[PDB]
Amino acid sequence: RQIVVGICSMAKKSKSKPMKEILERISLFKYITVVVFEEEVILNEPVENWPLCDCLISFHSKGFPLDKAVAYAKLRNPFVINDLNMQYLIQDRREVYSILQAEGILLPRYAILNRDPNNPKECNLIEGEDHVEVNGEVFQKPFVEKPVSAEDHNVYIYYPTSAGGGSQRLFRKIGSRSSVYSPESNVRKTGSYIYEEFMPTDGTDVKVYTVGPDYAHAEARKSPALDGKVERDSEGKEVRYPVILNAREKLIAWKVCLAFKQTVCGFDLLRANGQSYVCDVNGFSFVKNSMKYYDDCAKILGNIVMRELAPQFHIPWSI
Ligand SMILES: Nc1ncnc2c1ncn2[C@@H]1O[C@H](COP(=O)(O)OP(=O)(O)O)[C@@H](O)[C@H]1O
Ligand SMILES: [Mg+2]
Ligand SMILES: [Mg+2]
Ligand SMILES: [Mg+2]
Repeated sequence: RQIVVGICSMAKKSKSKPMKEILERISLFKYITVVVFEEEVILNEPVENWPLCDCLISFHSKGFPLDKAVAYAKLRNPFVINDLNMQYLIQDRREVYSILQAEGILLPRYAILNRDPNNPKECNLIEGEDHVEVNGEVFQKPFVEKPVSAEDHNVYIYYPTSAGGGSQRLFRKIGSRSSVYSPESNVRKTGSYIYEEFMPTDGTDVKVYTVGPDYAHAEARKSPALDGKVERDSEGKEVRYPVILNAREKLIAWKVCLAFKQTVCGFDLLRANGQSYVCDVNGFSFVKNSMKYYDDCAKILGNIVMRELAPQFHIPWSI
């Protein structure tokens, strides 16, 4: 009899190349069978009809019924790789930053502007031509403005008058672009936002991908905070740069993975001013186009499953 690992996510994710690469490798474990829950079943069937599993790998993305995944986990009590309730919090940048602070993790100085959509002028914002004051806290330009929804990627950077003013509007990468300059110098006046200090990097962001708290792959890409043209190679793949995490950063990854209870977890680091600042925690995310990562990730995940469950299945497993 096999230990069943259930994969529960939207089809765009469950059928993605990186997912398939990892699942084929997990299936190589003699005592593990992988079951990928059909999207039609996730959306349309009650949880009582979902397939059984002993270990559940499940994560929210656009369109995913997290309430149902939570109810399923409560019903069946599988070993859960990425905690489901924490995925409600990962959707809200305010909650993410609160957790990071509680863990003593360095992050940009920030302030939350909560705006009542019925009374949008009543919020705690004062605006000058070269700064904002949010709950009384001053942010001189350049500063960053992020929608409180972590699913909203319309992050704006505001340039100081000394640099010509205006703003950089970032967005989910569309073909050749990740951002565009706007002459608009004043901040958005509807919605709630986090305002934060701009951290000067060498022009790259470091992307970190954990598989448990003791494995983290990192790589760098050109910051969209720059001009916004995406760098691509011959095959049309976005250019990435090699990164090795230092001791401080390996600890950050350990903390993020455990604090958010996401075994598989992606987050962003800004290397600025001799330190490394977390600016974004995304939860479930795989590295793409690395055979070594696919090998390592599947081995780690299978080993986690076996360590946890081999005893109750009476399967021999050493340490
Ligand atoms: N405080 C900051 N200082 C400098 N750059 C930042 C800062 N915050 C975010 N950025 C830039 O904006 C990009 C997008 O912001 P991020 O918080 O990662 O939002 P998203 O969830 O949309 O990926 C980051 O990858 C980084 O290039
Ligand atoms: Mg197998
Ligand atoms: Mg990000
Ligand atoms: Mg994000």
